[PDB]
Amino acid sequence: RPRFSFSIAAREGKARTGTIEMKRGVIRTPAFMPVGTAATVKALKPETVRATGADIILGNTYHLMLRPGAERIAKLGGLHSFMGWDRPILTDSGGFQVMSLSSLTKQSEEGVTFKSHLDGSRHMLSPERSIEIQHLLGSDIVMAFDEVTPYPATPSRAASSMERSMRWAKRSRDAFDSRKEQAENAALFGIQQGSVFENLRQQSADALAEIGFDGYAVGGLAVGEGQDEMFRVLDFSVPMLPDDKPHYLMGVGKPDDIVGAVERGIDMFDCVLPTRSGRNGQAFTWDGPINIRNARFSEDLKPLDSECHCAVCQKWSRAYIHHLIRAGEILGAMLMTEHNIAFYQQLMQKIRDSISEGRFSQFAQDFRARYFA
Amino acid sequence: RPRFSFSIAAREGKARTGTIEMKRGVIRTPAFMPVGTAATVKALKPETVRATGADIILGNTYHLMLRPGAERIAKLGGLHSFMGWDRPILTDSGGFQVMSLSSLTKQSEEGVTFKSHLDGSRHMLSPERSIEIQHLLGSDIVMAFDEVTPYPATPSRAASSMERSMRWAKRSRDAFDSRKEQAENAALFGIQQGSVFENLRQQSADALAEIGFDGYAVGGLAVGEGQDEMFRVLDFSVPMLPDDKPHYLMGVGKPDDIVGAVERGIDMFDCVLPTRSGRNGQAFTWDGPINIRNARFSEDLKPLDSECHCAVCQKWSRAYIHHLIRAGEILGAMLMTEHNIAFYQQLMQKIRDSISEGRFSQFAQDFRARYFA
Ligand SMILES: [Zn+2]
Ligand SMILES: [Zn+2]
Repeated sequence: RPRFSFSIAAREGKARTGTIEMKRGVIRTPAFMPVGTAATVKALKPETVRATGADIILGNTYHLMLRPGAERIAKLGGLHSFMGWDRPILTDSGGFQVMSLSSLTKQSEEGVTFKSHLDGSRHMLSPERSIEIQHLLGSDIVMAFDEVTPYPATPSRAASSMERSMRWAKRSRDAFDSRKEQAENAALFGIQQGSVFENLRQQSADALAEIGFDGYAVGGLAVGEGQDEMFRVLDFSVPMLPDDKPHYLMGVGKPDDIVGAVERGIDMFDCVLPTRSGRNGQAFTWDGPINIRNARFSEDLKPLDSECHCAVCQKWSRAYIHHLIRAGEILGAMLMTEHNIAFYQQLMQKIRDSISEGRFSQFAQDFRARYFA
Repeated sequence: RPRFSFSIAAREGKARTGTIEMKRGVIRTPAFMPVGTAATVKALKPETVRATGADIILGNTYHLMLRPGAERIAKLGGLHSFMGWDRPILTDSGGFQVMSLSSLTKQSEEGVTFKSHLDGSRHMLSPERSIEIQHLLGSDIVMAFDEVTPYPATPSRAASSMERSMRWAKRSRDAFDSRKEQAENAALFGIQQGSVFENLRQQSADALAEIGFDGYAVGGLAVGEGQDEMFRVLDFSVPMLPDDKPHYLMGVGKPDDIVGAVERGIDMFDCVLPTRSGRNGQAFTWDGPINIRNARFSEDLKPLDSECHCAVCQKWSRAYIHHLIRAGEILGAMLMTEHNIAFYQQLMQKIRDSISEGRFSQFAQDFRARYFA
């Protein structure tokens, strides 16, 4: 396999299906990437992650740099060896979680300094250091380091942050290219910014295309804007990106968000399963989500979902999983996570097949009618 | 297979190796039984429990009767179906955990009433109700309901509790026998009491043998007495039990306790892996236990144990597991538990093979020399 090759096999409207070939494996698109935080996809062995259908996982740079540490992971042979996942890994830049999780942040044109939320130790990220950390981890797809644009953002502030992000995209490009081993074996994605503003999204797309990346993320969404607005921004934003490279919608999302985003030209997705306020009991089904903690499931012998081919739905009942989650048992988290990630992969497979067969628009309609019945 | 058949294939001193055949499967002895609390062996799918080598698991009646409930489990098809373990299950009587975990206990000749530690709901156990609950769960090996003798115990109090336990053993026997489905498909074990007193242990053995059981547990140990005293009590207590039935040492124990107990005629074991005060990081190795949380393991690329054939030792390093446990990750608990239970099964296999080959005494010496080096 080559370092990086994206091929589009079939199209329907703005939707595409195809493959990304990389040294560590082939990624089928549209793709969902399970999120590994601190070098683990929560409650799953890597072989189980693979069994669900995942071709690639995401690793969180911010968490990894804090624990166990990037240099340590490099000394130990890299993230793949460390956690036992031998297929592609995309690493984020760490910037988002610095803003959301850390304290005492000091931002500048050079980067950001911050205090760890674990022990208040002082750390730093910059375009150069982020790229270096992702190299030390042995990442296959490296994300350019950008500046977080909060939602909502004024036009001036959105513009300033986008402009800084584009300067940082060039710095990221140069850092990546100057490191021979990384340039020859990994890929680099740029991130479009500009908040909800069409003119800024266009300037950002133009800047990224001029620099040139292996793929293009739509950044700055999934931060509270709501689906209608997100879809509105995608409507104009995705066509601005180079057609012949993958389009990655960072942090998205719910099944219906994924379907609509694919309808708008997105090829790659990631998100973390909810846990707060009993949401860890949320199971996806083709008839919409259910919360397995609900008392109505206490004697329900049916599987989580009636069609799902996952091992959890083959072997255990709603009643059992209800009990485990209510009891706070680790096996509850294991089974819920395996089923939910398997559900997402089955959704992606149905999306890929429907685009390949020129019936994706019909699939989207059928999906929504049932999911929201 | 028959309802119950214990066959001794080989002996060395007081040690025995053989098989218990039951309807749901064959149990190799000496046997270690992983403990399932609330219908799960912590952090392991049943297929993983089986993969480690376990032939039988233990279920905790006290926990099951509180959550999800015995009647509910029966309605749902029994414990085996509920949790997805199709091999034999031994259930305890629930009595021990009533005393250790519940509150507002009221004890009498009839049984015990108590308040749940989960919600303060009021519950009851008696010889009859304990046997009934174990039936509702669909237990393969049913434990007679006895009265807990605390350590230390005065001779008078030890005698009184032992005498009550023997009356309750007869009540348990009769309850079990009066239920046709249970009598024909399950087995019933009696529990010897008498604390550290030889005369009481003898009276208890005689009473149990007169009633007649499928197996005999040595109760009242692993409650703070220390290994020397436990071994001293086993020295005189085990020979009092019928030779031709299994001997079950409840709640034991550490690897070295198991070896010494087999040397003294014990065939079956169970215990729960420690978790308190960082003990969840305790991994067994042939060179003694280690605590994986220790900083010295942070860059150690070796497996938990150098000889262990378990999947964890095949695939991940000490450094990785150190990180997971320090980070509080669920996968840490998964991997540690799988390795530790696999280690116990490998110990049992080495015990069985050495007895079969008439070299168990040598094995015990070699084991201790290395484990305590
Ligand atoms: Zn099905
Ligand atoms: Zn080995």
